[PDB]
Amino acid sequence: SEELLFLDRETVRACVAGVDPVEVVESVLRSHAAGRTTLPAEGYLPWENDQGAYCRSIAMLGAVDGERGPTYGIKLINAAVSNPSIGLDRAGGCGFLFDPRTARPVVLAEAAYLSGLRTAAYTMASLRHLGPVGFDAVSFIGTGAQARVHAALLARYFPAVRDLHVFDTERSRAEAFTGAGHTVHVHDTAEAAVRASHVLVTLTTVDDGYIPHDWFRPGSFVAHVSLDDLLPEVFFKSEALFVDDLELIRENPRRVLGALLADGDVPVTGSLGGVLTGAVAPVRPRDGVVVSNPFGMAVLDVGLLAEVAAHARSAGLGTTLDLLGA
Amino acid sequence: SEELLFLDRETVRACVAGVDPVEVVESVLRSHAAGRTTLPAEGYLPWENDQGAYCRSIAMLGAVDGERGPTYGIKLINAAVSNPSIGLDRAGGCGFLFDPRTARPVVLAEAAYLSGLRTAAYTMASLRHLGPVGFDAVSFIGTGAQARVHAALLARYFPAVRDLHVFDTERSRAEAFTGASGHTVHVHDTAEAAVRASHVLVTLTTVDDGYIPHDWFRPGSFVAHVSLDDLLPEVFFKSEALFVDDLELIRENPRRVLGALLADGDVPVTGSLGGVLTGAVAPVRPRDGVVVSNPFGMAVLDVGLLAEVAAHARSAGLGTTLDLLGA
Repeated sequence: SEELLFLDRETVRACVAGVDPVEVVESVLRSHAAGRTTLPAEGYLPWENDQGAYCRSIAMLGAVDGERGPTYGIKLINAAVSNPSIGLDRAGGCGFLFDPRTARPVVLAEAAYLSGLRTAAYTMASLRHLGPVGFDAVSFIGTGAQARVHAALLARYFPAVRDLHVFDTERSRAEAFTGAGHTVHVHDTAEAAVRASHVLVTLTTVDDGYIPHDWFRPGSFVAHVSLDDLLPEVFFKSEALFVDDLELIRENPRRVLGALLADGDVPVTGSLGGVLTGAVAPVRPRDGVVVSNPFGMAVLDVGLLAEVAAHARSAGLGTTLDLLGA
Repeated sequence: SEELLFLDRETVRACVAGVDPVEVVESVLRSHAAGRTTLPAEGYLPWENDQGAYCRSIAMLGAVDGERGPTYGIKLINAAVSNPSIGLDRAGGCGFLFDPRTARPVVLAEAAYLSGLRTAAYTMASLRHLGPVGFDAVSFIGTGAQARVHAALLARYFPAVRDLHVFDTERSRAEAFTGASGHTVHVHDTAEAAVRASHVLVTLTTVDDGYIPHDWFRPGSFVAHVSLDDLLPEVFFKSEALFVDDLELIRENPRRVLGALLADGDVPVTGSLGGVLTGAVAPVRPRDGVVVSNPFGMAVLDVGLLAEVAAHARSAGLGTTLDLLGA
């Protein structure tokens, strides 16, 4: 026989709600730091649709020799630039886990929501160890799907946050944003959103940098999720600068931190993994700005999918697909 | 709304009943030869399981622009060497087609049967153009799922074939192998014996090390090197002709012997089966020596076949609609 445990978005939502995603992200980061993770070259299929718009499929294999047992799986994210144009999210797709023994794909989950959750879980982990102790306000630039799952995880992990300061270049999308015990303040400008708190999360899809060092309050933190918002001086003037994987950042020099690494020495303090294993000391904001610049790692999604599946099995959630059907 | 056409194996078997898999493969090879495909590098995740068996996942993407317009998809095929020893098929997994405009996955299929079918269909294409004319015997080394589907396609495309000369390291498996109704199976006790018994060989093993020398082949012999590691180097160098699917796929995967020899220097590659079909290179049937066919296995064939399967499923109103969002 041949069976798949199948998890739609709402079921993955329900399973993430029932497990501790930040603890899962910290455990895989600890596994990664000890070289007990694998991220092989991704599958990349680019094409142009009949709209003259860029489309791609990215097939990201990953393995974790982690703090439970070996986990093996794949994240498949497909995107078209012209999707927002016709009322769809840019990205969609699927994730699998593989049986360690037989290699069979035994778990199929909708993956786009889980991808946004992975990033927000990494943000919360970063803030736990590297943010101010007791911040009560968060600022967001870009108020899409990624802002909502960040707002959801703030209510779980940082309930002292009662106030969200938001800017989006698309004003209507900022006005519709409600967050998750959060009061949403909509700002005319990006600068005013940044100045209104000690904690920034950039969630934009821009190519052109625009955030100077001078917008940050002393004792500030930025989770640079969108990777191209901060101007070069922010990295050079940072009180501290933490990454997820410096080799992934170095390999992607179109992004500002990768570009700066190509040009010479940059004051990188270390990785969040190094902080978790005790191999680098944490640095919290005091005088300047602490920068977290995570590139994102598909091993975190495989880790999260394995915790999500185990909760689905023990909660009786999802549906079994017969792959054969005799 | 994230709908997804789901095709279980039986639904795939049903939809395939009415397709000519050789014709689909030939079409996609002609498309590939004219640069009207995209064949990215394969995703590869190897590991060892509890019982020290080599496991792998392979994620292979492809696009084909032809027959029914631009097609985009992926084959995820996973294998453990352990699986036979606990009564499981070696290989299992799934295929997706992507919507050409949104890139969203819109078809999910069981893929292990379709994968064997694609392989068999390529072999039949290769034999039609590069084999002896009116061979009536084929030899198989390895009598698994692949041998069964190869025998099914021999019966449809080469009905003059009445003798299958088979070896398997597990003789129980060879004893069990019947082929199709119009086949007589002769079990041999060594690979050599099965090779010497005909002029057409298909290697379907999971070996990592070469063991088949040039001296085993009769003059005017053919070999579909499907398992890709059975033939020793001297077979490649002494070959009357050597045909590939895609030289750059082979060159980029030197964990298989032909891949290794091309990094070592000059190997006498005649051309591609695509080149034969388009006229870019002359077919060479066996006369004096052994003709070798060494296809690595291109995802564009799988995307090609799955697109035809989906088209048939749609028409007959088959398969199941999956909600990837839910309530």
